[PDB]
Amino acid sequence: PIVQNLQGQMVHQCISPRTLNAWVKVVEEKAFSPEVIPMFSALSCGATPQDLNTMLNTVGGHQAAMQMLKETINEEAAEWDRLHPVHAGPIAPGQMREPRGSDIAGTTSTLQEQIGWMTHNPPIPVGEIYKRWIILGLNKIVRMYSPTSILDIRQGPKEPFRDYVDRFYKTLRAEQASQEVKNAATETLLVQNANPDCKTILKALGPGATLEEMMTACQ
Amino acid sequence: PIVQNLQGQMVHQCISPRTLNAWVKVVEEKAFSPEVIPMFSALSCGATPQDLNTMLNTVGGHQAAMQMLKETINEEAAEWDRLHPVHAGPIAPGQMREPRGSDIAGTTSTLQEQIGWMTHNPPIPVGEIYKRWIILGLNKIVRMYSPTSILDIRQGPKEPFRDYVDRFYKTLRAEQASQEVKNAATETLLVQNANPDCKTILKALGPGATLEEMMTACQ
Amino acid sequence: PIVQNLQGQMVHQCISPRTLNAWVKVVEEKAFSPEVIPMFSALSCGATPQDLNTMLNTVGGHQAAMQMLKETINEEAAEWDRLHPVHAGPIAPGQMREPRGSDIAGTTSTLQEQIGWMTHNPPIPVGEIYKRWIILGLNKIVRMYSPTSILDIRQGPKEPFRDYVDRFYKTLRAEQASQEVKNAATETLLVQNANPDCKTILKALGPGATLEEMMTACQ
Amino acid sequence: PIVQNLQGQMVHQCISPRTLNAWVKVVEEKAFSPEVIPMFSALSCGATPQDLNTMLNTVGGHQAAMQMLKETINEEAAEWDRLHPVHAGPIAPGQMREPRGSDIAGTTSTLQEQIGWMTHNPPIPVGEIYKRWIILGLNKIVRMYSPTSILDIRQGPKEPFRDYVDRFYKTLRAEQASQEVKNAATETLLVQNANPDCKTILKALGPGATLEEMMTACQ
Amino acid sequence: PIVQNLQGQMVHQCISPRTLNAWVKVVEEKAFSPEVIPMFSALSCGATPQDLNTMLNTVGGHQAAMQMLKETINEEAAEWDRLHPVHAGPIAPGQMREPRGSDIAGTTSTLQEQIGWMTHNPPIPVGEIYKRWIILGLNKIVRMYSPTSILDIRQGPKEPFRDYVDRFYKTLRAEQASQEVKNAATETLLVQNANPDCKTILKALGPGATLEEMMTACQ
Amino acid sequence: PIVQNLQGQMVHQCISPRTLNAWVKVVEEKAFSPEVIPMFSALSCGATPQDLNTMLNTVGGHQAAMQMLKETINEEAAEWDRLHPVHAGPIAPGQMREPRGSDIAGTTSTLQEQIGWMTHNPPIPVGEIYKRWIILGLNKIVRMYSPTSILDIRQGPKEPFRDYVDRFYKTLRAEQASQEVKNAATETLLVQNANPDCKTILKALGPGATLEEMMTACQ
Ligand SMILES: O=c1[nH]ccn1Cc1ccccc1
Ligand SMILES: O=c1[nH]ccn1Cc1ccccc1
Ligand SMILES: O=c1[nH]ccn1Cc1ccccc1
Ligand SMILES: O=c1[nH]ccn1Cc1ccccc1
Ligand SMILES: O=c1[nH]ccn1Cc1ccccc1
Ligand SMILES: O=c1[nH]ccn1Cc1ccccc1
Repeated sequence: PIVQNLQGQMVHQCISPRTLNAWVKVVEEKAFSPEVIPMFSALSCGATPQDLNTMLNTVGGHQAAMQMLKETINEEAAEWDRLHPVHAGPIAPGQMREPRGSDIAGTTSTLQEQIGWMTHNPPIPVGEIYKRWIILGLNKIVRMYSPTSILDIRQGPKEPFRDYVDRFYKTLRAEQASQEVKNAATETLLVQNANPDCKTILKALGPGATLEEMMTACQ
Repeated sequence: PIVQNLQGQMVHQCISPRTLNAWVKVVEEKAFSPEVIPMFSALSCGATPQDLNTMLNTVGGHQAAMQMLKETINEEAAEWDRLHPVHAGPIAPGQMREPRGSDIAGTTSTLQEQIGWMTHNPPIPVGEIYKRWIILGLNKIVRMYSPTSILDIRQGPKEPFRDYVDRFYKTLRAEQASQEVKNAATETLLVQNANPDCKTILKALGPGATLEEMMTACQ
Repeated sequence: PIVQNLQGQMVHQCISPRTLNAWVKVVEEKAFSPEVIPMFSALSCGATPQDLNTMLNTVGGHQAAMQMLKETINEEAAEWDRLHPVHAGPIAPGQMREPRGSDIAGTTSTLQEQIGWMTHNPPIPVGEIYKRWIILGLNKIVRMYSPTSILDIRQGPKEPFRDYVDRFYKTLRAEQASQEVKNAATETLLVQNANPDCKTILKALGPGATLEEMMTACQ
Repeated sequence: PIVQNLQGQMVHQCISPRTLNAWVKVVEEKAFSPEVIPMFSALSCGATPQDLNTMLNTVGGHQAAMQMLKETINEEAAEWDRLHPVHAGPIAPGQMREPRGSDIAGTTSTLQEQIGWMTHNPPIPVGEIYKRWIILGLNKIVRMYSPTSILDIRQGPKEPFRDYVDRFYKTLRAEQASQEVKNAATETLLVQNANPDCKTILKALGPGATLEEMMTACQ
Repeated sequence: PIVQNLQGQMVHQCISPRTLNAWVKVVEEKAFSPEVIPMFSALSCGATPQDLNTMLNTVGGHQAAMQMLKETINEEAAEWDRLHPVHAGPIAPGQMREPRGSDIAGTTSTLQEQIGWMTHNPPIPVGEIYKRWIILGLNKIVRMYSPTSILDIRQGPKEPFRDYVDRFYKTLRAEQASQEVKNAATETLLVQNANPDCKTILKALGPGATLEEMMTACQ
Repeated sequence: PIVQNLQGQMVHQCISPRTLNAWVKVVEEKAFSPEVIPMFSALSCGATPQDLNTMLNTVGGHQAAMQMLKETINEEAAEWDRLHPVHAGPIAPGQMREPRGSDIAGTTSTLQEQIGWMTHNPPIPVGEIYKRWIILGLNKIVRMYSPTSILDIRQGPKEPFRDYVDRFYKTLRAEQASQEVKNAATETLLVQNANPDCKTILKALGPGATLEEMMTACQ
C-alpha cells in the first residue's frame, strides 16, 4: 500500500502477512456473503493495483467467480480506454505516461509506475479506480451466489419474529436491494411474509410503524 | 482512524486487520450483550465515519438489528439537519463545506472531506458525532434483545446469593436501568427477589447495607 | 493511554485490541483469583480514567463484583471531595478546572480534560489516583470470593508437602494476609496444619527454619 | 528485506518471524496449488537473495520440487552469465563488483554485497532478478503437480454448474493456460464438457455469452 | 522496561500484553523446568524492578515457590544493605536518594525513582541487580523441584543411547551441575550408567572420547 | 539483536517474545530436521552472543544435542584463541579489549562489550562469528540424527515416483550431501534405487536428463 512517513511523503510499504492471511481466511470462511465486500475494501486500504491483484490472486477456490471478476474488470478497462485514450509512441524522457485501463488493473504497469501515479501532485488514484472496478465485480458475484429470493423468506409458525427479520434482511442484502427498498419493505413484503399471528398484530399497528415498533409488537 | 505523527499533525491511518477481526469476533461471540457497546466504542477510537461504517458493514448476521440501527442513524441525521441547516449552491473554491447529517454518517461525504473536518482547527468532530448516534442505536438494540425482566430474576432455593446477584445486575444492565436504580435496588427489589433464608438475613441487616455487606451476610 | 512521542511530548494513544482482549480473557479464565489484580495494573499502564472505565465495562460477567466496585469507587470519590473541594461557578477562560471525585473516575470529565490533567506540568495524575481506587475495590472482591479459610488448609496424609504449601500460600494470598503474616506462618500455622509425619520432622528442625529448609525436610 | 527509514535511505531489516511462519505454513497447507505463488511473491516483498534462500530453505518437505527449483535457478544463472559476463581479477579498491548469476542467487555473494547492489543509485535489483528466476521455477512445479487434464473436467449429471466451472477454472489455472485461452474456453471446452441439460441451454444462448450469462442460464 | 527513543534518551515503555502473556504461559506449561529461567531473563530484558514484580505477581500457581523466592530476595536485600548503607534523614531537594535493598526489589521505591536510577549517568542498574537476586532464587527453586538424582538415570536395556543421554543431561541441568561436571561426566557416570552392551562399546573407545563419538559408537 | 535507529546508529533492541516463542516451537515441532538450521539463522538475524545463548538455553529437550553443541563451540573457541591470542594484563582505560573465544561465545563477555565490538567502526562481528560456530555444531547434530542411509531409500513397487524422489532428497539433505552430489545423483543412485518399471523408463531417457524430465517420464 501507499502510506505517509515522517518527512510528509506518501511511500510504498509491503502488504503485511496479517493483511494477506486476513483476506484469504475471510474468503475461506464466508465465501461471497455480502459482508466480505466491506472487509475487502478495508483490508485493501491504500492498495496499489499490484496489491489488489495480490489479494485476488492469493484466493485458491472460487475460480468461476475469479474468472467473472476478470470479465468485469476487462469491461471497465475498455470503458476507461473509451473515456481516456492515451498518446501512441514514445514517452517524454523522465516524464509520467498516462494510464490505460490495463495499467489501472496492474497487468501492463510496473509498481514504480503505480507509485508514480498515486503520489503525483495531484494523485492519479489508480488504486482507488481499480478498487471501484473490483467491487463492482464482487457485487455481481454476491448477487449471483445469493441462494434465495426474498419472496421465499416467510416466517415459520413457531419462528421468532426477530429470527425471521434477520433472514429477510440478510436475503435483501445478498439480492442487493437499494436502501430505499430495505427502508420501504417494513410496510409491505415484511408484513405479507410474516406468520398469521404476527401479521394480524402488524396489520393493526397501522402504517408508519418503525422496525423497532414492529419487532416490539411481535416479541 | 485519525492519529498524530512526529511533525505534530493528526493524520489518517488505515483501520488494522486486528481491529476489523476483533469487532467481527466480539459480535459473533457476544451478539448484543451490553458489554459489546464499550468494546465497539474502544475499537472505534479515532474512527472516521468511513471506519464506523466499515465496522458496522463487516457484520454478517443480525441484519434486523443493523436495519434498526440505520433507522436510528436516520432519525439523528434528520435532527442534525434541523439544528444545523447547510447553504444550498456552490462551495467557495478550495474551502470546507458544512456537514449535513448524511455527511456525518459517511454516506454522502468522502474520506477526504471527513479528514478535513476532523483535522480542522478547531475540529468538527464528525467521527465522534456519528459514534454518539451509533451508540444510541446500539443501546436500543441491547434493550430490545434483553431476554428477561428484572421482575423474573429471583434467587433459587439452593442458588448461592452471589450467583443470584450476578444474574440480577446482568439483567438490570441489559434492561438499561440508570446507575441511580442499580444503586437503590440493593434495598428493594434485590431483597424482595432473594430466597426466604437470605431475605430473612437481609431484612434483619436494616437499611443502609452495602452490597458487600449483603453478600457477606448471605455467604 | 498517555505515551511519549519523538518531540518529547506525552500524547494520547488508543487502547489496543491486544490490551482489550487480554483483559477480557484474563477475567474469563481466572475470575477474581488474586493474580488478576497485578495483571489489571500492568494492562492499564498509562491508562486515562476513560481507559480504566473501558476495561471494567468490557467485562460481561461478574456484575455483582462490578456493582461492589462502583460502590468502592463512590466511597473513594466522596473522600477525595472531602479532602479537595473545587470552586463552584465559572471556569477561568481557557484554563484547567480542578478535578472532583467523579472527574477522576471518568464519569463527569472528558477525555480532553483527563489528558489536560495527566500532561499538566506537573501532572495531576487522575489515571493513577483512579487506578488506586479501582485496585482497592478489586482487592475487596478478591477477599470476598476467596472460597476457603487458611484454618481449613491441612496436609492430606498422602499429600506431598510441596502441594500442601502451594494450597496454603494460594489461600493466604486470596484471604489477603500481610507479608509479615505470610513470612511468620512458616513457624506456626504451616507446621500445625501439616500431616503427622511431616509435623514430627518440622517440630524437630527447631525454630528459625527457612521455607526451603522445611520443604527439603518433608520432601 | 530492504525498506526505507526516516532519513530517506533504503535499509536492511531482518525477515520477521511472522513472514517466516506464514510461508512455511502456506507450503504445509497448500503445497504447490497455484495460489501459493502470488503468496510467495507478496511474502518476499523487498527480499534480498539471502531472504529468498531463507524462505526456500525453511521448507521441510517437497525436496523433489526444491531440487527441480535449484535446476531452474542454475539454468537462469547460466543465461545471466552469457548475457552479462564479469571482469576476472581484482576488484577496484572500495568499489562495487558486478554480479554473476550465483551472486544474484545468493550462493557466492554476501548480504553486504546484495545490499550494496539493491541500494546503488540506480539499483541493481538482484532481489527482483532472483525472484523472477524462482517464480519461473515454481510455475514449472505447479504445472508438474497439477493432477488433472482439463479434458477430464466434465460436469456431473447432478453437479451444480457453478461447482463444475470452479473445477474447470481451478484446473486451467494449475495446467497454466494463458488468459487468452481462459477467456476463450467459455465458448468451447466449457460448453462441450457440460452435462446434457446445461449443454442444451448453453448451445441455445448463442455465441458471445459472458461467463455470468452462462452461469445464470444453467443456475 | 527502559528503551531508547530517537533523541537518544532511554525512556520508560509499558510492559506489553505479549510479554505478560508469554511469561504466564511458560510458567503454566513448564513450571520450574530449568529452561524457564533463560526465558524469564529474556522476557525481562530492560525491566524495571516494578516490571520484575509484575511478572512474578502475575503467576497464579506455585505459591510455595513464590514464598521461597521472596525469602531469597530478602536475604539478598539484607546483604545489599550491609554493603551499601544509606544516609538517614532528609533527601537533598530535587536530588537522587541512594537505593536500599527494598528499593532495588521495588517494594519501597516508586517507578519514577527506579527510572531515575536506571537512566542516571552513569546508570545505577536497579533492574539488573534485582534480576540477579530473582534468578538466584529461581535457580534454588529449579534445584528443589528437580525430581530425580543423576545416580538414578540409567540406560534401559532397549533404550536408545541418545534417549538415555537426553535424560542424563536433562537431569544434570535441573540438579544444577557446573559445566566442568557436565563436560567430565562423559568419561565417568555417563558410561557407568549405560546398559551392558553400550558400556562394553564405550569402555573400548578409550579415554578422550567426544560425546559425538560415544553417541556414534552406541548408535 | 543490533538494529539501526533514525540518527543512523546501530543500537541494541531486546529479543522479542515472538522470536523466542518461534524458536522454541520450531525445535518442539521439527527437532533437528535440516530445515531447522536456516530457521535458526533467520530467527537470529542481528543477534548478539547473549541472544544466541538465550535461544539455545530456552530449549528444554534435546540436552544430548545441546551438550554436543557446547563441545563444538569449545573446539571453535580454542581454534579462535590459537589464531587470535589476546594481551594478558590491564585494559587501556576506556578502550575496547580484544575478544577471546569465550567472549565470542558470550560466556566471559558482557552485553555492553558485545555491543561495543558489533558497533565498532569497523565491526568486530562477534555475533556472526559465534553464529558460524553454532551452525557448524547444529549441522553435526542434523547428520547424527538423520535416521536413514541414502542406500536404503528405494522406490516401492506402487510408490509414486514423486513421493520416492521426495524421500530421496529429504534423506540426502539430512545426510548432508554436497550440492554437487545432489545434482549428480539424478543420473546414478536415484535411477538405481527406482522400482523396475520406472528404472526401465529412466534407463531409456539416456544421460543428461533433468530431474523435471525424469519426474515427467515416471509420472
Ligand atoms: O490478476 C488478477 N486476478 C483477478 C483479476 N486480475 C487482473 C486481471 C484482470 C483482467 C484479466 C486478467 C487479469
Ligand atoms: O453503512 C451502514 N451500515 C449501518 C449503518 N450505515 C450507514 C447508513 C445509515 C443510514 C442509512 C443507510 C446507511
Ligand atoms: O463505568 C464504570 N464501570 C465500573 C465502574 N465505573 C465508573 C463508575 C463508578 C461509580 C459509579 C458509576 C460508574
Ligand atoms: O538455497 C537454496 N534453496 C533452493 C535454491 N537455493 C539456491 C541454490 C540454487 C541453485 C543451486 C544451489 C542452491
Ligand atoms: O512482589 C513480589 N512477588 C515476588 C517477590 N516480590 C517482591 C517481594 C520480595 C520480598 C518480600 C515481599 C515482596
Ligand atoms: O549457553 C549455552 N547453551 C549452549 C551453548 N552455550 C554457550 C556455551 C558454550 C560452551 C560451553 C558452555 C556454554
